[PDB]
Amino acid sequence: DKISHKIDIPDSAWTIGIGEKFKNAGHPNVKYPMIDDSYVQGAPLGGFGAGTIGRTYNGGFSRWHLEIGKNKYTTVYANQFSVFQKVEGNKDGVAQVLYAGEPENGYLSSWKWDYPKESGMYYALYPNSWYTYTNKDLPVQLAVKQFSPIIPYNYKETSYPVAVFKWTAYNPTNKNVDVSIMFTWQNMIGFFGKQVNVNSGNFNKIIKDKSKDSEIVAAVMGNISNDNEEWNGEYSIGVKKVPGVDISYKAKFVTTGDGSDLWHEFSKNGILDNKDDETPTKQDGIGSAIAVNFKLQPGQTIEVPFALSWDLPIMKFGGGDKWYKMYTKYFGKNGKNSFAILKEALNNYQKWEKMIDDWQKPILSNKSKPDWYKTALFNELYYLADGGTAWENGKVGEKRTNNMFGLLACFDYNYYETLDVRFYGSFPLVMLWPDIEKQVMRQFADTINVQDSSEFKVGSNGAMAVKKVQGMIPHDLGSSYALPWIKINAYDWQNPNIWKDLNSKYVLLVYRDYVLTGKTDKEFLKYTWKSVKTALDKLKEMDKDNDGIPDNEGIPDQTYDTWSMKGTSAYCGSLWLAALKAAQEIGKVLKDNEAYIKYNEWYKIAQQNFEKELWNGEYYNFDTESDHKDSIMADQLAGQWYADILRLGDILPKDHVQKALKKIYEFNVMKFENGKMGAVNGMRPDGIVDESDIQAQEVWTGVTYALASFMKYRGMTEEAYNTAYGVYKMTYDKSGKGYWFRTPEAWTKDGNYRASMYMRPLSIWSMEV
Ligand SMILES: OC[C@H]1O[C@@H](O[C@H]2[C@H](O)[C@@H](O)[C@H](O)O[C@@H]2CO)[C@H](O)[C@@H](O)[C@@H]1O
Ligand SMILES: [Ca+2]
Repeated sequence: DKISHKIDIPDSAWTIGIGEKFKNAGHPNVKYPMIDDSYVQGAPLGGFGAGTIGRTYNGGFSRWHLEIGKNKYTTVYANQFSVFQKVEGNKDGVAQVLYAGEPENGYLSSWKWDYPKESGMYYALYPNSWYTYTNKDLPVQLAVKQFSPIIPYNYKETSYPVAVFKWTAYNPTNKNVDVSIMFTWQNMIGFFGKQVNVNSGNFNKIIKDKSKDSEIVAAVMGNISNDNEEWNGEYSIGVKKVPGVDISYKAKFVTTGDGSDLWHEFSKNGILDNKDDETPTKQDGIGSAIAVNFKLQPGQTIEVPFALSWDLPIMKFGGGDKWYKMYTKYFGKNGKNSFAILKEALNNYQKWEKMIDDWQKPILSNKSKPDWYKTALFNELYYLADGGTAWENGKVGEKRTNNMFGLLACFDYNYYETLDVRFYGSFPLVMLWPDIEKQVMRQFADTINVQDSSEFKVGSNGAMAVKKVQGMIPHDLGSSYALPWIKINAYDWQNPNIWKDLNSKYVLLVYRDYVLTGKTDKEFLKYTWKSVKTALDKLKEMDKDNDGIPDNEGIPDQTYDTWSMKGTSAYCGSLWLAALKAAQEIGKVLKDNEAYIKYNEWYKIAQQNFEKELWNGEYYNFDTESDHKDSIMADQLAGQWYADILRLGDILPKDHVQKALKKIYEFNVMKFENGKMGAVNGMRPDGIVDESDIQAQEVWTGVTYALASFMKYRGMTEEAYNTAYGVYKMTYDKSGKGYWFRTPEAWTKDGNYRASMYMRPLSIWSMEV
C-alpha cells in the first residue's frame, strides 16, 4: 500500500478488506419476519430527506433508501467504478470492475467482475468513506474519497441528493502507465413507484458545460415524460476536467444485455466512443458511462473528481400524500435539475471537504479520547441520513414558513419520531442541527390537544382503544406506509395514550432543547409552554394512590413495551421527578409563578415518596409492585441522567446515585458476558439476568450509550468508556457481530439482534455534552 500516503484517512476510520468475508455475523432473534440485509454494508451517500444510497465495502450500490421510509437491499450491478491500466511497452492493458462480486444472471457478463481479495481496503468516518486499490495486476494504485456534504448548522448542502467521488491515482513504478477510471450508472427511473412499463421512455443525454477552467461532462438519465410523480425525475453522473486528463463518454448502453457494447470499448484502451444517443428505451434497461483517461509517469500523482446526483423531487407515502423533498428549495421542484445539483458539487467539493474537516477536527484532535470512541461517535451518525428521513418543502398541489421533519425509529417498526426513542436518539439533532430539533418538538407541541375518538385494536391484548386522547403526547408522528405528520400514533402494539413516560420525556426534551442551545430561546419555551403544563397535569391524574407519582399499571406502559411495570417505577418515577423540576424552571423563565409553585409542590412530595418507596441501600428498585420489583434496571435513574444534562441539579442524593451507577456497572455490565457487550437491562440481586421478559434479557444499544454518558458526567470515567466499549465492539470490531451501519435496538447474550438500523444508539452523542 503506497496510495494511503497520498491521501488523508483518519486513524479512527472503521476499516475492512474489500471482499472480506465476515464469519461471526448476528441475525434476528425473533420469530416474526425481521430485516437482515447481511454485513455487506457501507456508509450512506445522500443528504437529509434526499433519499440515500448505501454503497457497501465491496463497492456495490446496494442499500436503497430512495423511496422515503423504505429499505430495499439489492445490488444494481451496472452502477460501478471500473479501471483500465496499460503499462507502456505491453501489448494489452487490463480492465477490472471495482466490485468484489459478480451479477447473479448473465447481464453484464462481458465485464470483468470479482475484484480479488486482499487487494484493497474500505474506510469509513461518516460522512466520508474511502476505498484503496492495491492490486498486484494494477501497477498504478488508486484511492477514492466519497462523501455527501453533511454539515452541522447547515440546512442547505446537508439536504442535497448528491455524492462526490474524489479519485487519487499514483504511479510507484518505473514505467509510464495509461490509466482510465469509468463511472457507469443505470437509468434508474422506474426502479420504484412504477407498476407497469418500468423502463419505457427512459433516455440519456450528455451535457458538456465548457465554462473557462471548469469543464464538466455529465450524463443525465431521465424520462421523456414531464409528469410530476414520485417515480419521475433524473439521475446524473459526471466528471470535472483537470489538467492531464481527457474525458470520454457513452450515452447509452444496455443494462439488460451482456454489456459488451460498452466493455469492448473500455477494455481495449480505456476510451469510450463519445456517442450521444437520446433514443428512448422501451423494455430494455439502459445506462450511461463517463470515463477519464490519463498517462501517469513514474512518481506522478493526479486527482480527479466525479459526482452523482439524483433529482427525485416527490416523496409519496402509503396513505396517498405526496410531498416535495427539502432540497427542492434550492434547485426547483420539476424533477429536471440533476445536472445543476451535480455541477454545484463538482465546483464546490473542496470547500465541502474543508467544512466537514472543520466540524470533525475538535473531536479528532482531542488526544485524550480513544480512536474507537471516535469511530462510533461519527459512524453512528449514518442513521440521520439512513433512517428513512423525511423533510418536506410543501405538499404537492399546495406555502408555510417551516419544513416538517421526521426520522424513523427503524424500518421494522416504521414509525416517525417515536418520542420514547427520540428521548435517547435526538442528541445529534439538538447538538448539531438544532433548528430541525426544535421544529420536531413544535410538531409534538401541536399534537397535545388533538383528540381522535376512533378506535384501534391493541396488538398485545386484542382490546380496543381510542387512537389519540387530548392532553396525551403521541407515541409517533405516523408511518411511511400511511400519513406522516397527518395521522399520528401509527404504533398499535400498546396503547400509548396510557403510557407513563411519553408526557414526562416530552417536557424533558423541551427543556433540553432550550438548555443545549444556550438558554436563549424564550420563544421556543413560550411556544411549547401550554403543552408542557397540559402534559404534566394529565400525567398527575394517573397517580392512583396519592403518593404524588403516576402509577404504572402492571402492563408495558412505556418504552420497554413488553416489560411490565407496576406501581412507582424507578424509570417512570425518576423521569417524572425530573420533568417536574424542568417545568418549575420553565415557569421561572416565563414568569409563570403559579406554575412554578404547583410543580415545585408536586416535586417535593413525589421526591420524598420516590426515595422512600424505592431506595434499598444499594440501588433503586425496579418498581414497587412487580414480581421482580428488586431487579437492578440499567435505566433506573434515567430522570437523573437528563437532570444532569439540563443542569437541574440533584433530584436524588449524590451518594445514592453513585451507589446505583456502581451497582449497575458491577452487575448489568460486568456480570453480563464479562462486560464486553454493554449493559443488560434487568439483573436480579443474585447476579443472574432477569427472565421476566425478553427486554430484561436484552442490551439496548441506546440505553447503554446514554448510561455511559451518565457515568461520564458523574466522574466514573473508566466505567463509562468500558460500558460504551462493548457496544462499539459488538457493532464494529472483528470480534463483534457485524452491525456496522445498521446498529440495532438490542441484542441478547448470544449476540443476535432485534431491529437493525435503529434510532436509539444516536444517544452516543450524549457523551459529547
Ligand atoms: O409493533 C412494534 C412492537 O413490536 C413488538 O413485537 C411484537 C410484534 O409487533 C407482533 O406482531 C408479534 O406477534 O409479537 C411481538 C412481541 O412478541 C416488539 O416486541 C416491540 O418492542 C415493538 O415496539
Ligand atoms: Ca402513585
